Amino acid sequence: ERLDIFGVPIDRVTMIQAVDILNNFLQENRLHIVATPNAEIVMMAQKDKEYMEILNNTDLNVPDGSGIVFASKVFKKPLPERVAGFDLMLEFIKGISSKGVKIYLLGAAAQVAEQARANLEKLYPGVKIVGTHHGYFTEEEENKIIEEINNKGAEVLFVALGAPKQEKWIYKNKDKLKVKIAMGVGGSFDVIAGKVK
Ligand SMILES: CC(=O)N[C@H]1[C@@H](OP(=O)(O)OP(=O)(O)OC[C@H]2O[C@@H](n3ccc(=O)[nH]c3=O)[C@H](O)[C@@H]2O)O[C@H](CO)[C@@H](O)[C@@H]1O
Repeated sequence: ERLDIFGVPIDRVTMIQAVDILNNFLQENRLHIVATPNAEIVMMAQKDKEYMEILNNTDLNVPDGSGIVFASKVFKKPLPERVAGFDLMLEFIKGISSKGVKIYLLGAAAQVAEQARANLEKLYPGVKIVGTHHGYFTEEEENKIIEEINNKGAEVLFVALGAPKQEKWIYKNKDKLKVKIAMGVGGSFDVIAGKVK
């Protein structure tokens, strides 16, 4: 059940339902692209044709913030509840930390993804974070990074490059990445590492 909020399909999910969908994606041997659009992303999509095509080709668009939920009141079946994409990422990580699911952290300025990894290992002990890399890489570094992601057998890839850059990166490389879930997480690395509020 999806809502066409100005071209952008938003899945009518609650935080519990969104986490169950991601856990089911881990059982399917194929790449699933996950996005968490907020009202600002919907406005960006209006001016960016490429981003709009990407948002209509993702496996799951979880709504982000109160804004998009307020705007959905125009529909016959509005969005069930306010869902924060940051909270979705931590709830998802909380569940798979005990199951030993391999995670890769790509994105943020130098050392932020290593600091986030350290903090995640303190919050959810047993989390398997197989690798990290900053999001200011060159094409030559990108080649080594995709090989590291695939060869380390990572199942979940969090891309912290900001929107639309993270979606555009995941989509450009969908045929190269051998992970089960690739999700754009924006500035969540700065928040987890403690760089930002
Ligand atoms: C409100 C919203 O949802 N969208 C904002 C944002 O999303 P978003 O808030 O995700 O964008 P930011 O650029 O502020 O977040 C980028 C994050 O990725 C990292 N980083 C950034 C760039 C890069 O090349 N590599 C990298 O690793 C940063 O260190 C940070 O952790 O996108 C645009 C920035 O272009 C803004 O105009 C939008 O208002």
